[PDB]
Amino acid sequence: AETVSFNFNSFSEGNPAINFQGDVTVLSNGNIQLTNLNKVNSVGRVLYAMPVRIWSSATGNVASFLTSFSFEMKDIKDYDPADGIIFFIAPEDTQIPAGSIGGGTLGVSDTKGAGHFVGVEFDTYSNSEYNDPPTDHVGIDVNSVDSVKTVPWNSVSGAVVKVTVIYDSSTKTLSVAVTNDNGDITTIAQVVDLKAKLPERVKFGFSASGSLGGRQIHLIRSWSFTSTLITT
Amino acid sequence: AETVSFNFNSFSEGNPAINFQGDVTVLSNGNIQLTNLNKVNSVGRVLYAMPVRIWSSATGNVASFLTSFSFEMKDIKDYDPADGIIFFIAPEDTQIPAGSIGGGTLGVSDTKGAGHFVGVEFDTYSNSEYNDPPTDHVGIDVNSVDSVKTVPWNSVSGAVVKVTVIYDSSTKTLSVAVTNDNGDITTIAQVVDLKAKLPERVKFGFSASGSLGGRQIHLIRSWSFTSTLITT
Amino acid sequence: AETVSFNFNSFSEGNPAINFQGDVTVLSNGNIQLTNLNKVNSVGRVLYAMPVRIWSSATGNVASFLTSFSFEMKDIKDYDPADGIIFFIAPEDTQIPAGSIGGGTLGVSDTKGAGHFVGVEFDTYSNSEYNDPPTDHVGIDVNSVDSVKTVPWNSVSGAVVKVTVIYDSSTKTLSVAVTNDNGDITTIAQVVDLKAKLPERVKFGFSASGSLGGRQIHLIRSWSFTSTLITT
Amino acid sequence: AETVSFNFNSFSEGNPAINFQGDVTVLSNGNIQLTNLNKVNSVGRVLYAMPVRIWSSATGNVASFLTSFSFEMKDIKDYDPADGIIFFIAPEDTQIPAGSIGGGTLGVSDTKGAGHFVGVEFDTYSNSEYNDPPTDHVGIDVNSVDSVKTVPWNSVSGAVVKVTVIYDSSTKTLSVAVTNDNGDITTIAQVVDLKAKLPERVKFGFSASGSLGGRQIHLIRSWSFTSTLITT
Ligand SMILES: CO[C@H]1O[C@H](Cn2cc(CNC(=O)CCC(=O)N[C@@H]3O[C@H](CO)[C@H](O)[C@H](O)[C@H]3O)nn2)[C@@H](O)[C@H](O)[C@H]1O
Ligand SMILES: CO[C@H]1O[C@H](Cn2cc(CNC(=O)CCC(=O)N[C@@H]3O[C@H](CO)[C@H](O)[C@H](O)[C@H]3O)nn2)[C@@H](O)[C@H](O)[C@H]1O
Ligand SMILES: CO[C@H]1O[C@H](Cn2cc(CNC(=O)CCC(=O)N[C@@H]3O[C@H](CO)[C@H](O)[C@H](O)[C@H]3O)nn2)[C@@H](O)[C@H](O)[C@H]1O
Ligand SMILES: CO[C@H]1O[C@H](Cn2cc(CNC(=O)CCC(=O)N[C@@H]3O[C@H](CO)[C@H](O)[C@H](O)[C@H]3O)nn2)[C@@H](O)[C@H](O)[C@H]1O
Ligand SMILES: [Ca+2]
Ligand SMILES: [Ca+2]
Ligand SMILES: [Ca+2]
Ligand SMILES: [Ca+2]
Ligand SMILES: [Mn+2]
Ligand SMILES: [Mn+2]
Ligand SMILES: [Mn+2]
Ligand SMILES: [Mn+2]
Repeated sequence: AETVSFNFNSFSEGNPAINFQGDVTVLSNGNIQLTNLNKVNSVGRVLYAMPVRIWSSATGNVASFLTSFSFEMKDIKDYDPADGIIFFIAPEDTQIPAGSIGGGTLGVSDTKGAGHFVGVEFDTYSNSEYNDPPTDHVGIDVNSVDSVKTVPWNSVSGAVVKVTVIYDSSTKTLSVAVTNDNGDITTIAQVVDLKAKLPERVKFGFSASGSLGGRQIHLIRSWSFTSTLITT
Repeated sequence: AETVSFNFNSFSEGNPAINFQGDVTVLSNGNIQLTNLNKVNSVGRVLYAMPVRIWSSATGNVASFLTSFSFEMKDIKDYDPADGIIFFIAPEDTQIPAGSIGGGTLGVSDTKGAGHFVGVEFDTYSNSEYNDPPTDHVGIDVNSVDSVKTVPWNSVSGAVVKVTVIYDSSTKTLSVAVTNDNGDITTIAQVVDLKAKLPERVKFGFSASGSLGGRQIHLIRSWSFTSTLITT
Repeated sequence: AETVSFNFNSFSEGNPAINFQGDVTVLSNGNIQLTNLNKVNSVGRVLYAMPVRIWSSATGNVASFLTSFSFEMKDIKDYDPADGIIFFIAPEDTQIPAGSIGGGTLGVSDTKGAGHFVGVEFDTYSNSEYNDPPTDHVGIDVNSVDSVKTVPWNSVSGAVVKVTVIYDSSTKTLSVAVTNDNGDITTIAQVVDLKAKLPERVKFGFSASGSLGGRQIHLIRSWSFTSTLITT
Repeated sequence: AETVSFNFNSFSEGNPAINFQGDVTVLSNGNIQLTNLNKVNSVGRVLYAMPVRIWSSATGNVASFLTSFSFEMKDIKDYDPADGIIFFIAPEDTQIPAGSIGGGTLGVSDTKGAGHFVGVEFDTYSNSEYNDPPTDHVGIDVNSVDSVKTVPWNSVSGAVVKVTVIYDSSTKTLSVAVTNDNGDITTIAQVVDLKAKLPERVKFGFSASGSLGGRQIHLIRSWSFTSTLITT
C-alpha cells in the first residue's frame, strides 16, 4: 500500500514542504495567518507541497484518508467577521483564481462561485449569491461555494476549533467532526466521488478570504494527515 | 444541546466512571486487560458507567458522536491469537450473554451470533459459523457478529492501534479510521440507523473473548468520547 | 490521574447525566427550577448522576476540583423571598431528608440543622434557630446549616449570579468567589478536610427550599466542573 | 466599596490600558508574545496600566480579587523550552531588574532570585540555584523565584492553558486552579499577607524570560480581573 503521512505542530516561513499562496504569513508563534487585515479582497492559501496520489489509473483504486487540524478565527475592530476558511483538495497546478474578488469565494472559486476543488468550508458570512444558509455553517463543497450540504455552526471569536475528517473510499463518504469551545460536536457527512471530481494527483490545503468591509483573523494552528491507497 | 464528554489516558480499579464485566483486570501501567489468559471461553467487557441518551422520543433527534481509542493485541505462547475486540453500543442493562461460549461471539452475542448491539469489531479469527472473511478484518455489526460489512486488516502482535469513529446523525453514517503501526490507514463506513436499532438510553464500551485454544492479550490503552444531541 | 469533567450550558429532562430529586423541573429555556411555587415546604435538588471519587483509602490522596455555576433568585408576588440555594457535596446515597421541613434547612439538613454534607449556601432568610447573620449571606457549611463561616452578601431579585469554587486538596482550602450584578466580587474561604468529613465516593449538586410563606424562584442556569485525584 | 474590573479578549500595542516592558510584542491575532526568540537573556513584561489599591493604611482593609487568564507556551527548534511565565503583583514603579540575566529569574528578580513581588509562576526549567523541583511546576512566589510552595505540572507545547486565581482577604489565601489539555486540573494555595509584603497600590501583570540556549514562545491570550476593597 502507498501511504502519505505528515504532522505539523507548528509552521515556518522557510519550509519547502509548504506552498504559500497570496497574502499568507507565518507568525512568530508558528501559526499560519491566511489573510492580510489591511488589504481589500485579501486571499491567502497554504498547500502541502507534495502531490498526493488519491486514485490509480492502473488499478482503479481510490485512497482513504484521515486528517485532523485546528484553527482559530478572531474578530477585528470595525470590520464584519468574514469570510471563513476552507479545507480543500484541488489539482496539483491549483492557484488563487485570476482577478479573485476574495469574499464569499473563500479564495477557491470565481465570481459565480465555480472552481475545481473539493472542500469543507467554515463559513462565517451569509452570501445570498451562493445560496448560503442564514447563519455560520460548515459546508461540503464540490466545484462550487454553493455547498452540496451545510450544517448550522457557530464561529466563536478567539476560540481554538478542532476538526477531524475521514474519507472512506469504498462508500465514497466524506465525514467531518468539528469540536467547538463550548464542548459540543458538530458533524456533517456526504457522498463525494473523488475519483470522478479530481485528477490522479492533487494538493491538500487551506484557503481564506476577506472583502473591503469583511475581514477577520484566520489562523491554521496544526495539521496531521494520513492517506493510504491500496496498490493491488 | 446535550453533550457527554470524557477522556481516559489511563484506567484504574474503583474508578466509578467504568463498569467492569466478567474477566477484566486493570494492569499497574493503567491499561485494561479484557480477557483472562488461564480461563476457558474467557469474556471481559468495560462500559462507560453512565447511560448516554443517543436519541429522544420527544423531538425525534439523534445524537452525533466522535470517539477515539487505542488498543493492543499481543500473542501468547502455544494458543491461537484469538478472538479480538469489539467497540460496542448496547441497551443500558447490557450484560455478558448468559452461558457465553466466548470465542467468535466476542462477548456480545449468543451461540447463533445474535445479540442486541451496534459495534465495530477488530476480528483476529475466521469463524465459518459467522460467515467471517478468510483474513483479520474490521467489521461493522448490527445485532450480529455476522457483520453487515467488513474490510481486510492485519492484527500485528504488540502493536498499538489507534481508532477514530464518527457517527453523523443526519446521514446515519458510522465512519471508522484505523491507524496501524506501519503508518497505513484502514477505513470502513456503513449507514446504521441507531434510532431504529437501539433504545433511547445506551451504554458504550469494549468487549473481548477467547476460547479453549484461542487466547491472546486484549488491551484497552485510552478512550476519548464526545456526543452531542440537539434539544428542541 | 483520575479526572471527572463536565459542562452544562443548559439542562434537559431525561438527561441521564443529572439526578432530579423532589420538586425540580426543567424550564423550556433550559434552566433548572429547584422549588415548586405552589407547594408548602418545597424542596428540590439536582445531582450530577455519576459518583465522584474525592479520596482514596488506599493512597490517602484527596482530589482537587474547580467548579463554576450561575444562578438566579427571583421574588414572586405575596410570598417572602426565601430560602436560598446551596451548592453541596454529600455521600453517593444522598436523598432529601425524610420528613423535610424545607425552609432554613435548604433541603440538606434535619429540623435541628444537622446533616451529612459540605456546602456553599446563598442564604436569603435569617433563621435565628440556625444562628444566621441578620442579612443575606454566603456561608460555608460542614454537616450543618449553622455555617462554620459567613460573609455578608446581597441577593438581588432577577440578577444572574456567577460563582467560582476552588478546592485545593494539599491545604484542604475551599475558596469561593461570587460575582454580583453591581460588578463587585464577594469571597469566602475555609479549610475543610473533605477526607475527614465525607466518604470516598460523593455526589455534587444543588438544593433549594421554601416554606409556607417563604417562596421564590430558584434557578440553576449553568454548571462546569473538573476534579482530579492523583492515583497510584 | 472600591472595585476595579476589566476584561481583555485581545490586546493591542497602541492601547493605553496596558504598559509594555522589554521584548513584548502584540501579534496581529491579538495575543501578547512576551519574549523575543532571536535575543539572548530576553525579558518581556505586561502590566495593567492603572495602579490597583489592594489595601488601605486608613482602615487596614485588604481587597479580595478574582482573576482568570489563558496562555500558551510553544517549543521552538534548536532551543530548550525555557524559562516560563509568571503572573505577578508588584509596586506601581516596577521595572525589569537592571542588568537582568533573564532565565530562571522569570524577569522579576535579580541573579540571586530576590525581588519585590508576589506571583504565580508556570516554570518550565529546573534551576538548581533557585531550589526548583525536578519537573515543570506551578509555584507561589513571595519576593523570590525560590517558591514558597510548588506543585508538579506539565507544560504541553502549543496547548492553551486556563488559570483561575482567587485571593480571599479574610484568610489571606491565594488559591490557583490550572486547567491542562489532558483534561486534568492542578491546584495550589498558600496564605500570603499582601498588606505585609506589598504597598497599598500595586500593578498586576505577566512576565517571561529566556536564556542563550533556553528559548520558547510565551503567549498571553486573554485576561479578566475583578478586585473589591471595602471602604467602610
Ligand atoms: C454601491 O456602491 C456605491 O457606494 C460605494 C461606496 N462603498 C460601499 C462599500 C462597501 N460595500 C461593499 O463592499 C459592497 C460589496 C459587499 O457587500 N461585499 C460583501 O462584504 C461582506 C462583508 O460585509 C462579505 O465579505 C461578503 O462576502 C462580500 O460579498 N465600499 N465602498 C461607492 O464606491 C460606489 O461608487 C457607489 O456606487
Ligand atoms: C472434538 O471433540 C473431540 O476432541 C475433544 C478434544 N478437544 C479438542 C479441543 C480443541 N477444539 C475446540 O476447542 C473446538 C472448538 C473450536 O474450534 N473453537 C474455536 O477456537 C478458535 C481458536 O482456534 C477460536 O477461538 C474460535 O472462535 C472458536 O470457535 N479441545 N479439546 C474432546 O474433548 C471430545 O470429547 C472429543 O469428542
Ligand atoms: C400563630 O399560630 C397559629 O396560627 C398559625 C397560622 N399560620 C401562620 C403562618 C405563617 N407562619 C409560619 O409559617 C411560621 C413558621 C416560620 O416562620 N417559618 C419560616 O418562614 C420563613 C419565611 O417568612 C422562612 O422560609 C424560614 O426558613 C421559615 O422557618 N401560617 N399559618 C398556625 O400555623 C399555627 O399552627 C397556629 O398555632
Ligand atoms: C565553560 O564556559 C566557557 O565557555 C562558555 C561558552 N558557552 C557555553 C554556553 C551554554 N551554557 C550556558 O548558557 C550556561 C548557563 C546556563 O546553563 N543557563 C541556563 O540555561 C537554561 C537552558 O538550558 C535555562 O534558560 C536556565 O534558566 C539558564 O540558567 N554558552 N556559551 C563561555 O560563555 C564562558 O565564558 C567560558 O568560560
Ligand atoms: Ca459565505
Ligand atoms: Ca471471528
Ligand atoms: Ca437561612
Ligand atoms: Ca526555573
Ligand atoms: Mn457557505
Ligand atoms: Mn468477523
Ligand atoms: Mn445561613
Ligand atoms: Mn520555579
